[PDB]
Amino acid sequence: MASRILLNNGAKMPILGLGTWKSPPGQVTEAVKVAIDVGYRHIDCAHVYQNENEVGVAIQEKLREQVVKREELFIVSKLWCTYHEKGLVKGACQKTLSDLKLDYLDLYLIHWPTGFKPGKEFFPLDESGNVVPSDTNILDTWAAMEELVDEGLVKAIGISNFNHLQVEMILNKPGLKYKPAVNQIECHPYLTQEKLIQYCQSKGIVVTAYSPLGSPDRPWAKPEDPSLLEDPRIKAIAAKHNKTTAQVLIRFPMQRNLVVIPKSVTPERIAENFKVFDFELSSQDMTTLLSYNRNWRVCALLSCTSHKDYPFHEEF
Ligand SMILES: NC(=O)c1ccc[n+]([C@@H]2O[C@H](COP(=O)([O-])OP(=O)(O)OC[C@H]3O[C@@H](n4cnc5c(N)ncnc54)[C@H](OP(=O)(O)O)[C@@H]3O)[C@@H](O)[C@H]2O)c1
Ligand SMILES: O=C(O)COc1cc(Cl)ccc1C(=O)NCc1c(F)cc(Br)cc1F
Repeated sequence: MASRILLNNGAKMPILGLGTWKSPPGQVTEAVKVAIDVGYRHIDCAHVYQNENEVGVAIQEKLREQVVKREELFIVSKLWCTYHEKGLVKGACQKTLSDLKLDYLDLYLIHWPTGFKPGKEFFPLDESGNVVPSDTNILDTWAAMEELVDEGLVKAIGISNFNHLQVEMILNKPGLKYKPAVNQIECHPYLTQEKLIQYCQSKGIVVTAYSPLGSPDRPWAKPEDPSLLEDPRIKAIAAKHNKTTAQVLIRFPMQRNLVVIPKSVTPERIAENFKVFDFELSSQDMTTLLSYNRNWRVCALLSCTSHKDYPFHEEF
């Protein structure tokens, strides 16, 4: 299987990338350096992760060392919810560019479909704990994203955590100039996403799977939640293939024509997670993994559930 997938902007995107949410700032520079050394060419970032400066130090060092050329890297970031307004989008993108020490992003995503009140706080709340919306909508935010392409700041634009109706709304936007290249969504054997993936793929939108290992370090994990990495059914498939459970979990989305972005700051795991291009899951393995769906989400957030554009009320 090829290492990159063709996007609807004409560029190629590496199907494996390194995630950076929760990567501590004192560890992520080395993590990204190791990743690039062992073959990663795609890094998934976001302003809200609060570590783009440190990710950028690694990228810049590897460019300066001439380990890789800029054209060989595929750097992704995301516009946070408090920057959906017309007059804030460019500055938000530019702050990310400055922190990452780049002159362009390969892909810039609307992080969530919901706009929040601008200000210092990433999650502005009312006194009862509900997020405070902005009156921005996904269509006007999309137009602002299109401007970034036309200014040379980003090579591609896309969306993240958009449900099927929201994707449809973008595709049906009056005067749409650029289609979204990517929809980045949670996807793993407990949240298999057949409906939304099929829809996006049918429209030429590439899907990126986040939390492919079930995000065991998510800060809201409960001791009782289901655990992909410990599921004996998945362990059995891994054992049959002489691979680790994590390697199976990463290979799974790859064979569905998805991009996948496992996170690690552990050098041995960063390397392990990249060693997924030399084995194949059978069709039976794939269908078996799909059968584990239980509609379980890592990423959901009670404080945001009443926002008009919160994505997870719809079935898909
Ligand atoms: N667009 C969005 O809204 C959104 C939401 C969630 C995630 N994302 C992106 O997707 C990335 C991945 O998702 P995620 O961070 O939620 O979780 P994940 O990649 O599913 O899991 C990361 C966890 O798995 C551990 N791990 C990594 N490789 C392992 C291996 N080979 N064996 C055992 N454990 C391993 C990591 O530990 P160590 O790091 O300690 O090794 C970390 O605790 C994020 O970092 C972010 O870039 C985007
Ligand atoms: O959103 C992500 O990329 C990962 O999750 C988070 C990362 C940070 Cl730095 C802070 C918060 C979260 C989180 O709570 N994510 C879930 C979440 C939203 F952040 C925002 C909305 Br809208 C819905 C939702 F489920």
